[PDB]
Amino acid sequence: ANTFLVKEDSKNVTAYTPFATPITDSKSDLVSLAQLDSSYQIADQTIHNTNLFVLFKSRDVKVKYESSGSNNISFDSTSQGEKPSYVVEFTNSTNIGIKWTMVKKYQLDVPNVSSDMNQVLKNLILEQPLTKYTLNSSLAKEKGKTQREVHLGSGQANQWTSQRNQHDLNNNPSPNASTGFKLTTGNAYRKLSESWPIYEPIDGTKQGKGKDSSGWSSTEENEAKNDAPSVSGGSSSGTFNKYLNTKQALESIGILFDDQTPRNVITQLYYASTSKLAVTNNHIVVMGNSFLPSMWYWVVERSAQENASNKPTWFANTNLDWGEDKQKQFVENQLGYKETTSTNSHNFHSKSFTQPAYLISGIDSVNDQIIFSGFKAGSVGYDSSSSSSSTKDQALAWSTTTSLDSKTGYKDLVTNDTGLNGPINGSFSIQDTFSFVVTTGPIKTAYPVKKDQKSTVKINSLINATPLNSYGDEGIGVFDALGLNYNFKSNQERLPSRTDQIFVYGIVSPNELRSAKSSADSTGSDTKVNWSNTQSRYLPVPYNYSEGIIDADSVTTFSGLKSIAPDGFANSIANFSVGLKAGIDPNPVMSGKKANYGAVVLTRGGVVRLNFNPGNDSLLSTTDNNIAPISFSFTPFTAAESAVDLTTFKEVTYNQESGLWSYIFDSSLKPSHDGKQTPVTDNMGFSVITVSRTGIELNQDQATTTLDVAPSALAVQSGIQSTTQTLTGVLPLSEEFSAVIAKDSDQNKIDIYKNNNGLFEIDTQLSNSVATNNGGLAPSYTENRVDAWGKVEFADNSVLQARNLVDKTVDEIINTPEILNSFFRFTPAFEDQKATLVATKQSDTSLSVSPRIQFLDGNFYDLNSTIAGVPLNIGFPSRVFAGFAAL
Ligand SMILES: [K+]
Repeated sequence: ANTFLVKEDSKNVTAYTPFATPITDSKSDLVSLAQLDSSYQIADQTIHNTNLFVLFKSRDVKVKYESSGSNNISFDSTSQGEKPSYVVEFTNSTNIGIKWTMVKKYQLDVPNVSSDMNQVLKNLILEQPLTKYTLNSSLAKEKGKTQREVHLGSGQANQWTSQRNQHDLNNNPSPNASTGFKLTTGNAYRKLSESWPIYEPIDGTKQGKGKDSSGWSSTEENEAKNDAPSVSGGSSSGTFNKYLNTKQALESIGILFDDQTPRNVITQLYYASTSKLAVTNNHIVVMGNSFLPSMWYWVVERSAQENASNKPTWFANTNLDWGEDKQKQFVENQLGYKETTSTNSHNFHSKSFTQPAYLISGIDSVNDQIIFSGFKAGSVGYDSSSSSSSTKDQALAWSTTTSLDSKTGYKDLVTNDTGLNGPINGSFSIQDTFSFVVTTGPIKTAYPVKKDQKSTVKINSLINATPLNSYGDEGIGVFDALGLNYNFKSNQERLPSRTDQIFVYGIVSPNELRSAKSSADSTGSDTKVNWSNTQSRYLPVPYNYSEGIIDADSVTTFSGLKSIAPDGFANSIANFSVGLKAGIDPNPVMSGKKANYGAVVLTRGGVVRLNFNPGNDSLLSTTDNNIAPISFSFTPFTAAESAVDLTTFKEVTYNQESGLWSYIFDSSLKPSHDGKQTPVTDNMGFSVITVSRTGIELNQDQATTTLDVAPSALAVQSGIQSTTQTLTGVLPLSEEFSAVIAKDSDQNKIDIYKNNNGLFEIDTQLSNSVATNNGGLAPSYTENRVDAWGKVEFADNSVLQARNLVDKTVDEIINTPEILNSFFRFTPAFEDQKATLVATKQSDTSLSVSPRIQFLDGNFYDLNSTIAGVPLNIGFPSRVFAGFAAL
């Protein structure tokens, strides 16, 4: 379509011409039209073929989780509350104008819960969501028991040197390795039926109740509410020495409320989960947002009969290729304890599920394939014992960061056994670092349950709110989180985690989508789905988003780590991803081969490129296992891109003519108030980041049918921005020009930005030109002005006699472009704007001509031009020339 769709608010979409004007009566309440009540809002939209697919979700939605029986997750059907999220297909039904009409409507039902699954769900606990205002110190949690305390007890590390071997701990040098972190202080953990609080502790090493939910409601919630009360008033607001109050930051990331109380976790998880949409020839796929963990995603068969309910597939049911199989195992071993003969000791690992949650970046389609990316949300076992048990109320988690004397090559670094089955890092003193070595047997690791616990014990599953597994407030955590563990000897090289800060991506075939649908619909037991064209990557937050890290040496940890993060987040430890988008490269490839395609996604401090081999629709690889997998490239932001508030992402578009992605950030999406309940004042304006491909791409000639270097991208805060206007929309008309529609009060105003060697700058004279449209749909045309149509001066009629063209015929002149171009002189308003003349015979002696002129979008327009079938009626002139012969 020749037009741009703009979400004007939560319900309405309006169609815009390339002249930044609305098509008259295009404005449409998609919610009303989808026959959904006014609690519903548009979450996401996409065009596929010609139709508009819209994902809708409800403010009134209520979900409950009941551990007994077995249809355990369901909607709360008393009051208003049976309000599932829908996807809708609309088609334009006029040839003139835009008249959307509904075609199909698909309901997104709650997930089936298998018996096995319900035994994990029973005791599943979830961290409160990370928020703009969450602090490094808010995240910090107190260190759990050491390796020897769990295994031996009261009985120091002199017993260690010889009792190692009888707990399967042979040659392990780290009796002082953390086994995880206390769940009795810190960010709240809650089960599916409880509700998270509006308060976050400032120092979670001291100030919150963690999972101690009873604790919270009879002591500590009272200290919070008194320290950090909501804005109502007459004003009131107190002191915030202990807790932030983030209710409004919670409202703004999609947490739902009954008055001042968040709804239950499972409800929050369902609302979040229905956030992004992608479409292929057979499927609709819906996945969650990048603010909360999603535990499931929907595959909807477009063939689905009207009033079906469509079912989500659990990710715990979705095995991915993590790159090597050992990468999968790191993750699964740390999910929870095994053998677990025990009694009620059910967690994700103990029941043979895989990683259960992701922080999804987003979701797209290229050619019947689906692309996703995301962060592994942290998940680990915790001891829920209730009697001693040394680990009681502790989470079980440890660094899995590669040892120093590992062979240096992606595969070697990745498969190295360090931390595979249990703890091993912490501090080590011979030129101090956090990582070591790896006589009569190899070094060994094992899970922090002691063998006399074996079957007394109760290890249940939790999920974090970020990509960290391990919150323990020791120094290894900071270096894990910030990509600071480095080796020696070679040209250095950096040591990966396999559990913290793991990015995941892939491309999913339609047969893959088909097993997932089948997994979701499975009778009785859990059936499973393998997605084989995926990878994983250790992707830490840049360390330059902190200050004052002590190395060469009392060590810096999460509770002392100082954030200078500029990207809108208080914290400098947790990664975040947004706005995954694919596109087809316009730059053609050798004629044997199929069109290249990529995706990009934003993370903290850089853009990630995803590279594909088309024509077999796989991740890109090279053969040498040593070089890192070539389907991922990371290019760090400069200062100006890092300055953008990532929490303000509004949308991302791709343009095929230009080969460029445009990320739109709208500051109006900032919460109303701070975590100190102060009003937020920099909520005005917007920012655009433009991402392009870099590098040598696949298949340009015989040299590049294979590659040992991954293609990359580059993001550039492009010069299009504002701290003053309220954005309606950005129309990327061409590489050389973008149009911005904004208000300074109640206006809509059009501004044109022009690209000057890679930097966009506003052009005031073009803006005034484009914006003077006199209420029509396009810029006016004035004879004496170099306006948006340039300027056209016609030759006088006496040119015919001078040039001896009177001897020619009308039809002869009319069939000679070259001659017609000599009847006018054009002056362009921008550098390569083109114009020609269209002729029309008027009589035997005479013709008329009328210019056809190129606009900022690169298209030609003339008298007969339409958009969405509606004539523009731009007033191009026409001029008669006469005195031609009839030979
Ligand atoms: K003009």
